[PDB]
Amino acid sequence: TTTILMLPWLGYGHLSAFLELAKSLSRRNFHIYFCSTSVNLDAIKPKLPSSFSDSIQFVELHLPSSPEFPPHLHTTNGLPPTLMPALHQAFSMAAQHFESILQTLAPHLLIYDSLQPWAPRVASSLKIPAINFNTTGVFVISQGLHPIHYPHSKFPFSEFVLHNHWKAMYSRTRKRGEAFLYCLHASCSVILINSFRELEGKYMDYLSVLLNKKVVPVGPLVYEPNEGYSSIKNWLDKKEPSSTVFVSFGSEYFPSKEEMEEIAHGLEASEVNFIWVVRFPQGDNTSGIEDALPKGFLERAGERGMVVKGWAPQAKILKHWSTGGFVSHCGWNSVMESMMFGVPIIGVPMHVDQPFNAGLVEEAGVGVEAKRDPDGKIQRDEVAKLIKEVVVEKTREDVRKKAREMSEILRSKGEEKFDEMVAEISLLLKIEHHHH
Ligand SMILES: C[C@@H](CC[C@@H](O[C@@H]1O[C@H](CO[C@@H]2O[C@@H](CO)[C@@H](O)[C@H](O)[C@H]2O)[C@@H](O)[C@H](O)[C@H]1O)C(C)(C)O)[C@@H]1CC[C@@]2(C)[C@@H]3CC=C4[C@@H](CC[C@H](O[C@@H]5O[C@@H](CO)[C@@H](O)[C@H](O)[C@H]5O)C4(C)C)[C@]3(C)[C@@H](O)C[C@]12C
Ligand SMILES: C[C@@H](CC[C@@H](O[C@@H]1O[C@H](CO[C@@H]2O[C@@H](CO)[C@@H](O)[C@H](O)[C@H]2O)[C@@H](O)[C@H](O)[C@H]1O)C(C)(C)O)[C@@H]1CC[C@@]2(C)[C@@H]3CC=C4[C@@H](CC[C@H](O[C@@H]5O[C@@H](CO)[C@@H](O)[C@H](O)[C@H]5O)C4(C)C)[C@]3(C)[C@@H](O)C[C@]12C
Ligand SMILES: O=c1ccn([C@@H]2O[C@H](COP(=O)(O)OP(=O)(O)O)[C@@H](O)[C@H]2O)c(=O)[nH]1
Repeated sequence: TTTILMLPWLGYGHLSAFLELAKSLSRRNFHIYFCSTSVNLDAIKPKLPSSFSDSIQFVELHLPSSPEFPPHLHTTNGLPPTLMPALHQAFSMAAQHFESILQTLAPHLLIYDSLQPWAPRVASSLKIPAINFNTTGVFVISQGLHPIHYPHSKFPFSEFVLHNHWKAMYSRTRKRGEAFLYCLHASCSVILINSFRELEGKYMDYLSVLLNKKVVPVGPLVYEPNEGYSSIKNWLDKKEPSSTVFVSFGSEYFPSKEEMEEIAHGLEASEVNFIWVVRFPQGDNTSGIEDALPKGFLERAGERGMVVKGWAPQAKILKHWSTGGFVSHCGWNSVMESMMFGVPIIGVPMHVDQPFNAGLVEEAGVGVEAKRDPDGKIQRDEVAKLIKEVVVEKTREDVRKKAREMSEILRSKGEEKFDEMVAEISLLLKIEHHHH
């Protein structure tokens, strides 16, 4: 039996994609060692059915710990944004423990995420083949990589233009980009990517050309589940079909009080029904739902609005018939889920790869992006406008139509989605066994 150790990045969204990939390799007669911090393994084990206990084994990775950076903060999930540099640094310092795990378990293959250049380095030193699995899309990577080589040539196939807010943000930055691209470039033989050709095919081909690496799509990797929901469904069941937006900014972003004000006033002016997940970082004692929102906002919204604190059953909400839209930060898993369930996206991207994802959503026609003003600020009138058009007044039915067509395409895919990955792993291991 071929054994695979998988090392995701310490983000819930990355962990989620890695587990869905682990299940698929499970079903193709691979044994999976799933390695992350204990706080991350605690958050992900509930998502793994008991049927995989003999196929998927969780392995603990130790990060350096301090009373001020204790193990329960060894994740991006709810992490204070000012601790994100410490988490990246602590993660790199787990290379020694990672090497000892590889020597103890001696897996035949390492599948590693895009945010740990030390991981392929440790694997090569132990003569273990290592493959990058990139849990996000193609579009960002190629849109970012093209202007470095061809600053005077227009990006092919797209009309997307990056807003000056993110062009300044990503102008330290060089070091993180070089680290990110290294984990793709150093992958052996192929890069596995969490995307599908119906959405990004021509960008996958172009990226393979820019990187001089073979790119293998592993498809949309969407988790589908089988306390919170009961109360929420009772509220949603009283609404009209396709009348309600879900509002979420992911697992590792906390909008500013001023950003929340623009989102809230946009929801108010649109008169839509809404369910809004409001989260606070793990150390915040000073913040609350009423304080975080404009005064009187929820009493003006009345029964049109519901605020969920902490965490919501995102997939179940997106699948409810009353959901007509998704006001989302356009994290990659959120985008894949919304297409899988046929829900139009109202893009409010925030940072990293989200502004690119929003561009791709807009280009694919399965959603619309709320544009920021020239200074990079979210605009309550743009949010209200798009919710009105897409959900309330329904003058943008092309977006619903194309999202539903995309969901039928995705629902039609099966385990053949993983044939190309499995054949490339097979070939790589057969070749590396000869070279010893
Ligand atoms: C800096 C370098 C890796 C950084 C890495 O540096 C490596 O680090 C290793 C050591 O690892 C460290 O040591 C460990 C322990 O030992 C750990 O402790 C620790 O964590 C770990 O960091 C060393 O062994 C390596 O020697 C060293 O390079 C770090 C420091 C992050 O790691 C990164 C990797 C990606 C990269 C390699 C690019 C991607 C691909 C391309 C080139 C441009 C030229 C090519 O593009 C083509 O050409 C164009 C025109 O030219 C187009 O025309 C054409 O379309 C296009 O196709 C092409 C394909 C090569 C890059 C854009 C290039 O710009 C430099 C890039 C960012
Ligand atoms: C293609 C790359 C530009 C390449 C170019 O980078 C630019 O190059 C410019 C000039 O480069 C110099 O000149 C050239 C020619 O002149 C070279 O020849 C020369 O070698 C070089 O020195 C610099 O001016 C710029 O500063 C520099 O950005 C190179 C490297 C080729 O250089 C572009 C730029 C922005 C980028 C780097 C992203 C922004 C930030 C993030 C990553 C995703 C992963 C990371 O986000 C993580 O993921 C989250 C989870 O999703 C969080 O959980 C987690 O916490 C978070 O950390 C993080 C922070 C890295 C990106 C979204 C990544 O998807 C693609 C990236 C678009
Ligand atoms: O209240 C919430 C917020 C997020 N999620 C899940 O957390 C993941 C977020 O991943 P994404 O890539 O969209 O954004 P990230 O949090 O990584 O920035 C998705 O699978 C969501 O379904 C959820 O279930 N409930």
